[PDB]
Amino acid sequence: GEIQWMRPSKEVGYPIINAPSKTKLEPSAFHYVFEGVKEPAVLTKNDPRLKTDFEEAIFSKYVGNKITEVDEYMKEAVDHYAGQLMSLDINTEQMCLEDAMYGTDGLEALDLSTSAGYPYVAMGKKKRDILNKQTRDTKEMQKLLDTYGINLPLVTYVKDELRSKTKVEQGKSRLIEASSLNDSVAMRMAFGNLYAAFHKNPGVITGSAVGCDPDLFWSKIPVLMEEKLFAFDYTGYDASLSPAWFEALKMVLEKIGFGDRVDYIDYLNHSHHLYKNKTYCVKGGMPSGCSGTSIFNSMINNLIIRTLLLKTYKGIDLDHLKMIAYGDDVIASYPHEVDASLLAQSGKDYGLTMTPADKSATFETVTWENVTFLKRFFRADEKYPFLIHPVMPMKEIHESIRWTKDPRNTQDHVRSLCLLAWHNGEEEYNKFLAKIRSVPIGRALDLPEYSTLYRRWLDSF
RNA sequence: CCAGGUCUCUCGUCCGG
RNA sequence: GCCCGGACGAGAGAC
Ligand SMILES: [Mg+2]
Ligand SMILES: [Mg+2]
Ligand SMILES: [Zn+2]
Repeated sequence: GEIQWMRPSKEVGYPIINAPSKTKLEPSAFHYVFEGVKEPAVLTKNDPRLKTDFEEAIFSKYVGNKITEVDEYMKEAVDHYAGQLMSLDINTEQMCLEDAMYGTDGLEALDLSTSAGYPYVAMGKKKRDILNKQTRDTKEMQKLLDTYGINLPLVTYVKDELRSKTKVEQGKSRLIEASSLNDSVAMRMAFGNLYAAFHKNPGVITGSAVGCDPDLFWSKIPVLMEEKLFAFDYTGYDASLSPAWFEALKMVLEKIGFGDRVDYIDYLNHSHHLYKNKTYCVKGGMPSGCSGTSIFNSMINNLIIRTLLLKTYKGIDLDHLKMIAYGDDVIASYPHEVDASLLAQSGKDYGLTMTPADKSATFETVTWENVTFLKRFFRADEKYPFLIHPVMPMKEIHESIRWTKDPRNTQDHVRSLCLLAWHNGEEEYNKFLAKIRSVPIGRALDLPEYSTLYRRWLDSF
């Protein structure tokens, strides 16, 4: 994905849009109790901890476009993935304006607590003003759509989130693209019934984990995979995608019944953004923040992966591929072992930078013991070996607990980390409750007992 | 006084059948 | 006791 230009937006009659200049993350009651190497992310160029040109670091990810042409391997990939989806019987009609705004089975309402994007952002206009959950009124949304139409530009923001040291020093903050409310509504009428089907069908048919619950889904996964695993992450996913893959997606969409709205994918593939004072244009790259981000990412991942198998392993039977993706994050399997270092190598050709799922340096043989998906390991219970624990490392839970965006949230936050930690077992969960209680405010919280969590888990089956 | 997207899951608070 | 739904908030995870 590549940047086509940049100019003060004044010079094209777009407003200047300046976001906050401070992190909302303050150190936690438990800041010294537990340890961590993570600090809040760079939000502005004038950030002391910076050891590089910020704005060159944030846009650094647009590494350009390798391919533009759907080659023969991508086509068979497209052919195979789409045939898979065909079995889901995905209703291919537009979704009515009411359900696109307000939600329906498989599709949540629009988040009323996030902004309406351009132009509303610059008019001091909010989704709340426009949307009414109680009435489900589409009248005013229709007016605005009539008035401002679609394909509006996306307002760029740096995510306020925790970040490692190298990433605070190399100014590697993550960038989100504020989709316009008009385009979310438009995107969801076109595609609501597709999003819905994906949400309802986590697993190896969709090749997507969107809609899953790790506490319950970890027990499904090993039974769904083939005998040997391989797994991946990608460096800069959204921004590493060339238009070739977007065409491939368009072709998939056409094949399953969405031919008429495949043009929405071009607005994704060639997009315009507003960032502080500038205004820029990108070709290729996923505008992370647009409706469908997760679905389209995960769908493309399924294409990418089929492609490389076809190109690296002649006579590979894709009907024995079993893979689950969450955006770039993927765990995959095949009846016989495959070499992720080779697949990755071929990957390099289509513009992809592929890694082990943990962003380790070198690929290892992937086993039910080392594999990770969404950061969690897999660990059979000791009493019931068919039930599998999603095991998130305490290291991650330690990082989280050390900060707060608001201290009035400590009960919920810390309680929520308990529902992740106890999968590390009683001995480690109980040591956790120790440290939390090693200070006054901890002893204020209502934390659940290992046995309560264990009984809920088992009962939940 | 507020600025920061698209989502999934879970927890919590409150209100319903 | 067991469901089912609603509104708000929070954490985690993907981008
Ligand atoms: Mg990535
Ligand atoms: Mg990932
Ligand atoms: Zn242009």
